[PDB]
Amino acid sequence: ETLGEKWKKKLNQLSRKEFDLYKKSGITEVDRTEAKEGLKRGEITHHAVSRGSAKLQWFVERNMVIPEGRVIDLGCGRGGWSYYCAGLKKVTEVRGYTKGGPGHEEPVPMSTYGWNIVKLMSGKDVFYLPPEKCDTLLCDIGESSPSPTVEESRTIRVLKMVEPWLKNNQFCIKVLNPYMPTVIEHLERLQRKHGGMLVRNPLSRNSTHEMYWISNGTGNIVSSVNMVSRLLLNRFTMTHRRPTIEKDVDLGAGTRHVNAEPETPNMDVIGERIKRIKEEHSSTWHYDDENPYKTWAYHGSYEVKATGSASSMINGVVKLLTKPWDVVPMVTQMAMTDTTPFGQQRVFKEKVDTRTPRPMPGTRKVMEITAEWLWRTLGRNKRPRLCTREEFTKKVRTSARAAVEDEEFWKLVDRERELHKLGKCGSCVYNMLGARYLEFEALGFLNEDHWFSRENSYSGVEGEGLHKLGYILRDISKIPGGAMYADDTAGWDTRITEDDLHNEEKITQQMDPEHRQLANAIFKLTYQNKVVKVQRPTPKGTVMDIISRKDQRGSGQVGTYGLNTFTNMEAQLIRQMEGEGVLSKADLENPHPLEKKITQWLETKGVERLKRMAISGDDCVVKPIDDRFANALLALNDMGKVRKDIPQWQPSKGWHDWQQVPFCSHHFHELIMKDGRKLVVPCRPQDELIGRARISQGAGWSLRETACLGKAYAQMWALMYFHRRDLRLASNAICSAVPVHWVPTSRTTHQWMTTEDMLTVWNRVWIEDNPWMEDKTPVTTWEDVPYLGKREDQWCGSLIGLTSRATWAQNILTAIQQVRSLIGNEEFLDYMPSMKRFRKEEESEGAIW
Ligand SMILES: Nc1ncnc2c1ncn2[C@@H]1O[C@H](CSCC[C@H](N)C(=O)O)[C@@H](O)[C@H]1O
Ligand SMILES: [Zn+2]
Ligand SMILES: [Zn+2]
Repeated sequence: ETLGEKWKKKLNQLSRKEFDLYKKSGITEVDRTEAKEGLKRGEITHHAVSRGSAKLQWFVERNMVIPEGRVIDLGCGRGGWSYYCAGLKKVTEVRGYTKGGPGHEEPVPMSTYGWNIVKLMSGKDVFYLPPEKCDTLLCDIGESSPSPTVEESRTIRVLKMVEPWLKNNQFCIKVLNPYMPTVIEHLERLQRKHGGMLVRNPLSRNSTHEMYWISNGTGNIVSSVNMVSRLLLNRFTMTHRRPTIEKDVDLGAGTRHVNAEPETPNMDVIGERIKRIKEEHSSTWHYDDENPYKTWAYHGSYEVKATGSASSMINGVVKLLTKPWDVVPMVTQMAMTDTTPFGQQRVFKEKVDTRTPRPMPGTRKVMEITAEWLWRTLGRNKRPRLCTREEFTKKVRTSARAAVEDEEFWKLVDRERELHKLGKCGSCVYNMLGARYLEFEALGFLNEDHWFSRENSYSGVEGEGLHKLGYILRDISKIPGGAMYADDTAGWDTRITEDDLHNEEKITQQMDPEHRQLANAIFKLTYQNKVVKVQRPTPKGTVMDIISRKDQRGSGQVGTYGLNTFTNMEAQLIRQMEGEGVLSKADLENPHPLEKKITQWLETKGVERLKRMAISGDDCVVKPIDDRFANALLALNDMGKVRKDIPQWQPSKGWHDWQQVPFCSHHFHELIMKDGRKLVVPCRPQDELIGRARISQGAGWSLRETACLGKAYAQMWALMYFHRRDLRLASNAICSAVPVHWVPTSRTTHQWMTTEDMLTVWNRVWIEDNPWMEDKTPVTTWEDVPYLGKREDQWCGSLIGLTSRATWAQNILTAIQQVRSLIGNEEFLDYMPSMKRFRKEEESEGAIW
């Protein structure tokens, strides 16, 4: 009797209760909550039809199987494997086959990225199908059964059927019952003939002993099978082991054309940079032929060491205080950020590795026209200038702070600067410093002189602040016209065309020859051409790939916020023209459109249209003259700026209430104080704020560093989200647990980064320095500081009314004392009497006994 047979007997003895717990015991699975809800509501993009997609992902990213050419998916079912293979590089065609009908899953039509090459066919029994020419053979067919003898026959029948399909090509077939003796005989027979290796997938549940025969690998079958049996028999002991949860795969959307997909880069610009990297790492420099890069130019690779973590460090301070939110899924999801080399490749493929189609000649014309009009308007007063070393140093001080004191660092800059003056680049490489200074030296004037301030840009909101954004949107709502629209763009930086960059290049026309020659270098050598390093796992280890592309946008740049704000202002303007009827479908296709009607529209109506918008980076809020703006989608899509989570040809939905308008990941409320005065406060789903608070940027932070981080978020809540009952209570709880004298430190210098009394700060922010507050009468206590409506608060994710929150908020005194005990004998202060409940529980309970 084999080892596998002993496992089956134990599996059958388990009750239905014991079976369900052991099934997902210690395994790995993906969060299908958002996916299943989406498919239920009829969402056709970004989603995977089943868990098979991520199940097949585990093999590909480890190079166990590399799907090439025609891909045949025997037993596609829902089509989990097919839609995933569609988004792969070396795949040219995907064909699916499933029996379907009653009792069997039917193929689910999707519009994910690469759907156009996917061909799913129902009513196909693979056992009666003659083999076809394919460079990749996939099979996930196998039905489990309590009797191992039954699984034995079902496994062998599949093996005999998938055999003629394998002709020195990539493959990945599912083996239902690998532990049966007669099955192994066939496996060993097929191993000597087609090679490969049998591998167990961690995403497979413990209820099945299924293993997958991959093409790329080697090893002993008999040993590997028994190791799986020993594992499943070992997991019988420990059952309550929580399954490792991972993020599901984003299959994106849109059609895929393999012919016009690859990248044709320029070399004489970036070649010097590549050469220096190659010579530095000439020890292990090589060219990986199986690179997954599609729309990016692959140059080479070299061996490195692993960098990054699968999970993020949890701020223990706030976690001990936000106990009721330990059961909330949304809060947990925000700490599941994967930064491992495996994750870097997963993130790259799903969002970074895409190509935006070249805009129509007519559209390219209007974009150029509006750009020159916009730059001339932005520079009506301010003149472009060169930033200084003194400015750079001052902002750095307010390691990295030690690198500026090193004189050798500044001389390296000069050597790189003179190259830029010669139209050459050598050391400017982006990662997933000296280059950043050179950009600041040229384009830093946009932020320092505040080019995108509302006083100068009419639409921009740079330097205003979060607490003033709400008042801005309220003023916009007063402007007559249609509803307020606010569409978010899916991956803005990945949708910047080459035409968009050339329009941003026109700013150099207002610069001095010595400034212009340096600025054009930054645009041409660092923006319109760039080299990025990115980690990638290989069967030999971790390597660093060198890629390049001549468009899109670098996330970590100096002019990231600026240029995105500029182009977005341009993008929304064109859409209004389409809405008003200025630009027609013919005009966008016409390479020679009359600029008379466009210029006249900009010279006359152009100013007011800018006053109807509030734009910050990719986020934008537009209140057009009418609701024709909603159906204006021809130009917005042709520019490559496709909206997120919505069909490309579906009219946008606007709001006539400014309180429901989303902007900068926030909505705003207008509440009424006890004195009758009105305030406009920022707001967002409560699970997000707590989710951000329970994470800690970086790892290996001491208790003090985590406590100082906690106090920062705490005072942030007390200043911005005071209107929330749960957050204000948590804020005072943290401040009570965190030592008073300890200075809050984190990656900021906002208005909550001080040691002053927050009450006095609140009066300075919302009363003193508030231009929308005519009555400067100060507020003497937090009890006069208004909350949201209980109905309003609960809808925003509050937990008020629940037993868990009720138990917490009243037993908060214990958790605070617990934190204080861990810190030690230091000086604290009770922030709980700041609110009414504990103040009445101190004037009563205190005076009684
Ligand atoms: N004889 C047969 N011929 C073709 N398909 C069959 C078959 N017997 C079963 N199937 C199909 O095989 C599929 C196995 S489940 C497929 C899951 C797939 N990998 C995904 O990720 O969606 C079932 O959907 C079943 O309908
Ligand atoms: Zn350079
Ligand atoms: Zn709200």
